[PDB]
Order: sequence, then C-alpha cells, then structure tokens
Amino acid sequence: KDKLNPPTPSIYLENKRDAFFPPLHQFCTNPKNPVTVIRGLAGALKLDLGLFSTKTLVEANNEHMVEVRTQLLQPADENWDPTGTKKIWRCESNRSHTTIAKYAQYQASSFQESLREENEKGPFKTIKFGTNIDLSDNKKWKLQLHELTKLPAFARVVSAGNLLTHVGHTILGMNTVQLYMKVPGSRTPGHQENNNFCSVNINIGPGDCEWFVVPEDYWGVLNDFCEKNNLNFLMSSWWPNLEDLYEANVPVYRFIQRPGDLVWINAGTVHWVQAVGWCNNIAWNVGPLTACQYKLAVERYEWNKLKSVKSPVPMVHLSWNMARNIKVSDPKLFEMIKYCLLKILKQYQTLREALVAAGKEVIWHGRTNDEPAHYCSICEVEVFNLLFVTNESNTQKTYIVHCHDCARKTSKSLENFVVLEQYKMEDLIQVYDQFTLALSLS
Ligand SMILES: O=C(O)C1CCNCC1
Ligand SMILES: [Mn+2]
Ligand SMILES: [Zn+2]
Repeated sequence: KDKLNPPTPSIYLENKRDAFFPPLHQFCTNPKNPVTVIRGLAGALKLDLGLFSTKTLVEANNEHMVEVRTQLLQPADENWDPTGTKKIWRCESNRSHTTIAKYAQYQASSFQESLREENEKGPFKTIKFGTNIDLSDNKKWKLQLHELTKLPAFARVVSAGNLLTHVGHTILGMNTVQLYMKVPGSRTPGHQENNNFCSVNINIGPGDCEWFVVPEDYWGVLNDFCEKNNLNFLMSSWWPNLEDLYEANVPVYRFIQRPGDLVWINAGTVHWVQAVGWCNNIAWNVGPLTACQYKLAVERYEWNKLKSVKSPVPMVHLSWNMARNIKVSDPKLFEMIKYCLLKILKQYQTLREALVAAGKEVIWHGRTNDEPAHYCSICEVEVFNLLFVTNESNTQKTYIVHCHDCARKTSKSLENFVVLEQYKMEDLIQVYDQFTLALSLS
C-alpha cells in the first residue's frame, strides 16, 4: 500500500520570519503530524553549528565523559543476526565509557581510514557510537547553550510553555541538552521518548542521519513484536524489520536529516535512527501544553509502573506545579489535570486516614525550596507528600525515601518507619480548589 510509505511532514525555512511564524509551532504540536522535519533551521537563524563541531568540543572539555555503544555496521535499513543468516529485531550494542578527546580521535581516524579504503549477510565490522554526552553545566558549555536560545520559544530547552520547565528541577537529557558523536552506521535503536514527551534533534553535520518513524497509535503493534521476539520494548535494544512492519500494515515514515535540519518528534512517536555519514547531533525534550501531550505522558507514567521501569518525569509533582503556577484554558487539558489531582488527593486522604486510625504518627516535615520529587529507594516509584523513612535514617537525617508498599513489605506494622508529611492537606485542597478553567478566546 502507498499509505504504508507516507510523505514526511516537512517545513522549509528561509529566514528568521519563517522560524518565528506561529503556524510552524502549531504544525509541530498537531497530533496528526507524528514527526516534523524543519529543514534549513540553522541557516534560517544563522545558528553557529561550529560551536558543536568535534574540534570545538575537544577544545572546550576534552576529558568530558562519553557513553560508548559498540555496535555492528549493518547494511542500509536492515539488522542481521551475527551469522548473516536472517534479519532479526535484537540489536547488539555493548556499553562502555570514554572521553570526548578519545572519541574525537576515533571519529577522525575512522574517516581518514575510509578515505584510504576508497582509494585502495556478513561478516560485519564493529563501530563505536558516542552517546548521551551531558551538556547541562552552563559553566562548561556557556557559548553552546547560549546559541540554542536563538531558537523559537516552542523549541527551546527552557520556556514558559514547556511542561519540563514547570517540573522545577533538572531531568538530565530532557530539560538539559544531550550531545551525540557519530560515525557511519551509529544506531539509536527503537524507542519512545521518556514518558512520551516531544523531542528536538539538530544535526550538526557534516554528514547526514536517516530516520525511521512510526505513529504513536501503532506502538502496541511494535510492543507485540518485541514480546514475540523475546525483547523488552522499553529496555531492550531493537531494530524493526521493515518487511515485518509492512506485513503488519504499519506505516513507516522515512527521511534524511541534513546538517542544520531540526527534527521534531511528536509525543509518543516511535522511532529509530542511524548515521549515514560522520556527524554530531544535539537533542533534548519539550512538553507542549496540550491535552495530547499530558494524556500520553500520564499513560506512559502508569505503564512504566506495571513494567517496573522508572519514570524520569515525576508526573504527580508536575501536575501539582501546573495547578499551582499555570493558567490552563484548554477545557480538555484542564479536565485531565483536574481529574489526576483529584485521584492523588483521594489516595493521599485514604492512606493518611488509614495510618491515623492504626495509631501511626504523621510527622510534619515540610519541604525545601526547589526540592525535587521523590522516588522509592527500592522500587523507584514516585512518592508524593507522605514519605516512609526508617527510624534510623530519620535519626541520621539522611531521610532515605520509601513508598508505603515497600515500607510495609519490610516492616509489617511500620514499626521500623516514621511517616513524614511534606504538605498540609489544607494546602493541597486549596491548590485544587483554586485550580479552575481560565478563559482564552484563542
Ligand atoms: O541522533 C540520535 O542518535 C537520536 C535520535 C533520536 N533519539 C535519540 C537519539
Ligand atoms: Mn529519541
Ligand atoms: Zn517502593
């Protein structure tokens, strides 16, 4: 079917006017567009991509850590089992660490070596992919991060309309920038973004990347495929067989990202990517204030619990911050947030009264300014307001957080734990009561 190889939603920018034109923002965040490729973005804004060249990076922070993925150089769009007998979903991808200086050396000699060969089923060559380079430190990366403030607001790392800005604390690689250093064949295997948040990716060049994209509403189909190939959709490295997806009638968007092109991945869009040439990429996440984004984010948050996977975005904490600090005028988005908060409030009230009825002291603990959300030290679920801390950890003021279930499993009557409360119930009830639909004519 021709509908199984759809055209890429693509926008061609010439100048700053095109980049700041409001319909660009609305096109990207439109749920009907699973991905938007903003071509010519860097040139349109006169972004200095040279600030992210490998030469520039070595000079700035040569001992900076790089996560290496050692992979096989696979042909085109395929993934073969090590023997070259059949195409499979499972990806070989071993992890190690290096530095920018050391990876840069490899990146350069890799190119020099291919130049020489050019002038001279498997088996497959091994390559190294430099991933997840952390560009959060504004002191180490001052000029780099300043250049990215030249983007239109909706695509920035930080903006008033970015849900991740409203989290109130750092979520590494989501509201901070990640850098990738690549050689041909460097693969980012299949995935959805952390808690289905949108993502921004800019190719630094000089080489191209090739992207494969599947709309959000087909993700269950890909989840089935993983389970049938004994793979964990969320935690395994997998590279879809295109002939399998075609067979199962899954449409696949396919395109080339050139240097300076910005790729916007909409919420929950499934995708995998490979370098065609030698290049660097930068990326981060963004959370538009839309019903679709909030809905998919909450869904994945709950799915992660069932799968025993930690949510990088603390959706309970975020939901309270939205109610505290954001005027919400979309009736659909408002009703979702209101609903979630009511769930949180009722569960908290239920737990709190069960504790008080069993004669357990709830200790007023309050909270520090700009203090991050808490997760259970055992099971890594988000824990909100009522924190379960051992008598000893309390005494030592290390305040090591457990959820209620994990505390109970350890200590049947919670005799080994104190219950800390970070918010008065009156304060949360008030925040909820005062959270009402704002009027907007837009
Ligand atoms: O440039 C890359 O390898 C990536 C693209 C999309 N998500 C994660 C990584
Ligand atoms: Mn991604
Ligand atoms: Zn727990």
